[PDB]
Amino acid sequence: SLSRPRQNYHTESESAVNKQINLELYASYVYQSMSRYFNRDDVALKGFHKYFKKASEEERQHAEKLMEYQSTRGGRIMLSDIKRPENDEWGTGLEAMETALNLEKNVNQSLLDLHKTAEKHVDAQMQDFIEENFLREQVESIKEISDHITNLKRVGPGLGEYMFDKNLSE
Amino acid sequence: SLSRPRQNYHTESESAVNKQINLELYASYVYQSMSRYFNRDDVALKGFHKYFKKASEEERQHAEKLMEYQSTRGGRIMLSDIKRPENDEWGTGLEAMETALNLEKNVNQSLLDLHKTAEKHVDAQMQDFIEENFLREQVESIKEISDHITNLKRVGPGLGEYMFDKNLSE
Amino acid sequence: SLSRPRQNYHTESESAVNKQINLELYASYVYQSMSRYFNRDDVALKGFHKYFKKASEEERQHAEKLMEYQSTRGGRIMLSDIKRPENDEWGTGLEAMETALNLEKNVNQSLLDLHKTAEKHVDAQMQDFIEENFLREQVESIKEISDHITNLKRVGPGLGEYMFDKNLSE
Amino acid sequence: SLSRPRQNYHTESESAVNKQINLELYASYVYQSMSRYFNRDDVALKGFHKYFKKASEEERQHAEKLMEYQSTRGGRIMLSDIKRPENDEWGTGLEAMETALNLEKNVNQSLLDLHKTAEKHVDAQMQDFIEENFLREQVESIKEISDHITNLKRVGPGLGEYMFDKNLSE
Amino acid sequence: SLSRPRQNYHTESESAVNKQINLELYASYVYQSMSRYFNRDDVALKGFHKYFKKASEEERQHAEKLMEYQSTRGGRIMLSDIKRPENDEWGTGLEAMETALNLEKNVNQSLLDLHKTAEKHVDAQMQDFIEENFLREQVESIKEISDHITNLKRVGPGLGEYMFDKNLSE
Amino acid sequence: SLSRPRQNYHTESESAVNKQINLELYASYVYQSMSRYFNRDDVALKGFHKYFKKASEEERQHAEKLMEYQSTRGGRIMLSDIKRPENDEWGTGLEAMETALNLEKNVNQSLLDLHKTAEKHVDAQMQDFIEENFLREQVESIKEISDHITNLKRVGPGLGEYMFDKNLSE
Ligand SMILES: [Fe+2]
Ligand SMILES: [Fe+2]
Ligand SMILES: [Fe+2]
Ligand SMILES: [Fe+2]
Ligand SMILES: [Fe+2]
Ligand SMILES: [Fe+2]
Ligand SMILES: [Fe+2]
Ligand SMILES: [Fe+2]
Ligand SMILES: [Fe+2]
Ligand SMILES: [Fe+2]
Ligand SMILES: [Fe+2]
Ligand SMILES: [Fe+2]
Ligand SMILES: [Fe+2]
Ligand SMILES: [Fe+3]
Repeated sequence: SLSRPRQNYHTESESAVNKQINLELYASYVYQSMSRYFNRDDVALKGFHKYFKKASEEERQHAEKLMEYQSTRGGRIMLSDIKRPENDEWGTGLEAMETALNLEKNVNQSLLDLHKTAEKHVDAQMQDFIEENFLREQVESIKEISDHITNLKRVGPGLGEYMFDKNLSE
Repeated sequence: SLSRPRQNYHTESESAVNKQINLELYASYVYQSMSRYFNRDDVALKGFHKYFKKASEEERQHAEKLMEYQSTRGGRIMLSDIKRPENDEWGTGLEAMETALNLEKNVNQSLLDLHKTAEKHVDAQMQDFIEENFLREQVESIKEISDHITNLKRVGPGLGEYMFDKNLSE
Repeated sequence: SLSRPRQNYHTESESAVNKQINLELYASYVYQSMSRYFNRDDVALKGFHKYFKKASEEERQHAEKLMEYQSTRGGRIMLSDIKRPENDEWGTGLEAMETALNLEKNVNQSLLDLHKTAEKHVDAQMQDFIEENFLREQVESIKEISDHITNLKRVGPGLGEYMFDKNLSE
Repeated sequence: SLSRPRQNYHTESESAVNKQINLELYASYVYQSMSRYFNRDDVALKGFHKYFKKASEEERQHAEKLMEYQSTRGGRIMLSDIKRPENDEWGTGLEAMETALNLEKNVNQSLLDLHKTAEKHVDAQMQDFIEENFLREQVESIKEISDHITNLKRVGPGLGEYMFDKNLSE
Repeated sequence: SLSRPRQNYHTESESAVNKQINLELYASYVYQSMSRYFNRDDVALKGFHKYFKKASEEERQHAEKLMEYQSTRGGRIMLSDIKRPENDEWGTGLEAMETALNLEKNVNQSLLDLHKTAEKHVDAQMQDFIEENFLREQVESIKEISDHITNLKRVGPGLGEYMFDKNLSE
Repeated sequence: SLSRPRQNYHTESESAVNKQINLELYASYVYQSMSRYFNRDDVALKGFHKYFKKASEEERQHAEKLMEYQSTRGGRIMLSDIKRPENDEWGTGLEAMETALNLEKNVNQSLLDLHKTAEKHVDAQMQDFIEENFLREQVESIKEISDHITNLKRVGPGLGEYMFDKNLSE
């Protein structure tokens, strides 16, 4: 028996949503780790700390939006282990911004694949859901982090990193 | 000669819009009937009365939005009889929620087919109009009614129906 | 056996109430059709659009008042198909006001026959219900539409129609 | 050697965005010219002046939205000459509204071709961006101008044109 | 060499803080799973949904306070995989409250062991941190959950569960 | 036959006003290009972006002031192609400020020549119009840009540029 709300919602879409939930939880964990590292006494960049805290929270919210969507469509949420980040440490502000862009792009390609899944299965509603709730945000973020990387190179290490961080804080 | 505004609007889309206008007006009528049945002295469930009143109003508003859209694109509205509902009476609260779910699913499949019409004819604007104004709402409604059916089964007949109805009223 | 509330409510009155419900819903549909027609790109009279929208809504409200009354008295609402209007278009502002007057008079005569049903069966409460909630409004409406027809004749086609329509909008 | 933000953004799309930019800047210039013309001492229709001023501004805003989008995706803005309009004058209010409708339709077809480009390259983000920022507005404009042309024909020359112009002014 | 802030902070304390961070993240994930389960269409208990949402947020907050504390003392945060919960599905309200109590007791025993660690290494500040920020909250939660279980047993299944859930929603 | 308002308005002045309209439009387009260049991901100087956006808008406004003036005097606006800027990309902040100064001085010379036209033809009203609405502003912009170039040299590349851009933003 299909679940009562189930209508035009393929099993491959359902599976793919579960995968995407894990990815976003993972991304939130990476950002968490990045955030806490910048508040170490021997790193001490509170603007990077704050920027990656926000990132972490946003990723977790996106995972939760996917959880809700799964149940709304009549799919069943299947959770997996949230793997630990690749690194304990994250280097300079610039390095960590480069790390963040790579993660964002990874998550973006996963979202575009999830969109392609929905399209294949003629799931118009799921297409819209993804476009509105995920895709726009992702291209804004990629643009912003890329701007930050240009500026971190432009200011250089030492005082430059310190002044960039202050302006991240605001 | 086409109408002045007409641009990228197929006759099949135009026709399908008129069929959907009828469908939504029909659905409004069915909810009208349900609504008033629940205010009978020998039924007397004001929460269900209110819930199906709102449903009826919302289905008329969607028919009207489709009427407006037809003329905006340069289509011509063609109206047909609004058929009377299948029943005069609607049973218990649970029965009526099951009837509601079937109607919402039927309306949703028609919307999905209207979207496929728009897509076949490469009517991007129409696909967007349908996704934003119809498809989102329909999946919310399907989920809500499914929740209600679970809770009506969980409370049982009698006092349980009465208490659920109070909660619908708020 | 009779319904629990029922007292001094004849079967003929109950039947006639059902017929009146259909009539008013039909009237609402005619005014819906008129209203939309006036927002076509090749008609484009927003004052007439608004006027007939209001009319449509009012008719539906009166149908709904009769639905409620039927159940208040212990009668049973019996719905029928809502027939499609006799036309798809509606001509000039003047033509459509003439159409409206004929519809209002037809609905008035039905109301008056419904009152006579109530009087025949010595249903004083029904008579009072009909006078207060329907008859007064109908005389006012018939007068107003008559006034509009004199003015539409007085202004003439073209600019005059346009300026009448602006005043309808207000 | 792709730009840092670049992800799922075809060169075809990039170049089509540049062409659209030019087209909207052109359209803004046509509307500028029209707007000015209607404030000539020998034309003197301030409501048409204002209507085409607004249109000019909106077209420029949409060119600028496309400029911002190009850079957001990692594309590079390439500007071309903004060609001067086909005419120095613009005739009557009615003639100018006919001109405006032809311009809007032509901009709309370009937008629809831009959407087809995006679709062909499986650019889901781009599809959405065009739907929500461009396509909706364009169908509304086309309908409005079409309504204005009906009314300008209804009112006729002379006093009729003067009264329509007032109403445009508000 | 030790980190700059390091003073009176044992490696065993540092290690045990990392273990506790993992445990609280794990507990937050179990509560996440429970919370979403309760909003399934075929479960539909919004009060349990909300209760476990709040539980999940609080657990995450307590993990984050441990992260901050690790870095404040000069320790180094070490993250591990956050294991998926034991179940995908969580039964009745009553079953899930029993599950929650067993989780809270396990988290409390770990906190008490963490306090023993701090005491063995004569870390007065740590003891005070644990008492104030963790231990009080835990005994309250354990009391509250225990009260809920008594009440869930007292109301029984069906309507009783529904009414308890309303009261949780408040 | 002259236009009705025409008085003391030489054809050479009318011509020269059309040329100045084009110049200002061209200057607005140059600044628009400069503006959008500084928001590229690989340039990322939002203060410079803002500064040249304002410049672009101001130039447009001054073109439109000339447009209005032409029609006020009874002249006839004649539009020409707005040529595309000399460059696609505009170098560092300092380079672009040097570009801006040269543009400003070119536009100021044009204004001075337009004043000389008006003076030759004993057009006292025009001389004033130019002095008040154009000449004052242009010596302000020339002085401010000159100050900015001194400070861009003072601060140097890298962090200095970054900090000057922040101050531009404010
Ligand atoms: Fe995300
Ligand atoms: Fe993100
Ligand atoms: Fe609907
Ligand atoms: Fe609905
Ligand atoms: Fe009526
Ligand atoms: Fe009426
Ligand atoms: Fe446009
Ligand atoms: Fe969309
Ligand atoms: Fe437009
Ligand atoms: Fe905890
Ligand atoms: Fe807790
Ligand atoms: Fe200027
Ligand atoms: Fe200037
Ligand atoms: Fe009376």
